Amino acid sequence: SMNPPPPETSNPNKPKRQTNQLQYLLRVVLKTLWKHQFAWPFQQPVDAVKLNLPDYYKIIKTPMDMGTIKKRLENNYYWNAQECIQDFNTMFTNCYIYNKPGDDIVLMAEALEKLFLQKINELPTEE
Ligand SMILES: Cn1cc(-c2cc(S(C)(=O)=O)ccc2OCC2CC2)c2ccccc2c1=O
Repeated sequence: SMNPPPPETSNPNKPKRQTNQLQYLLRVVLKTLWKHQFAWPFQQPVDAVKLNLPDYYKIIKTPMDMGTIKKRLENNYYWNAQECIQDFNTMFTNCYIYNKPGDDIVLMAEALEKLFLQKINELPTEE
């Protein structure tokens, strides 16, 4: 029923980099998905109390959302692009796991994931 603490966005002992691929993930990938008309359900951690989803965190044990990804990118939380790409994929997969096929939220995730895949296909080579 209750909400868990959110995923971490700050860890001073975690080594960090600012690479051109990570810059692309913020400037192109995150920005493109964030401005999309279907972004709103994914811009913050799922609030299972407000949405009356008492079983959400019984089912979803690796929660992820673009609000967290945005903070991670802006705070240079990552070492490499694969870490961030994994966070996006976790977000999409959680939606498909928890929800039923054809639900509005699933159609929304699918539209964002299509754009995500298009942008990742053009991920620049590491400088
Ligand atoms: C990822 N995700 C996100 C939402 C969700 C979360 C929030 S909020 C600010 O409270 O966090 C607000 C709206 C939301 O959905 C709206 C779309 C369905 C029209 C959601 C809601 C019900 C069931 C599953 C999910 C889910 O799987």
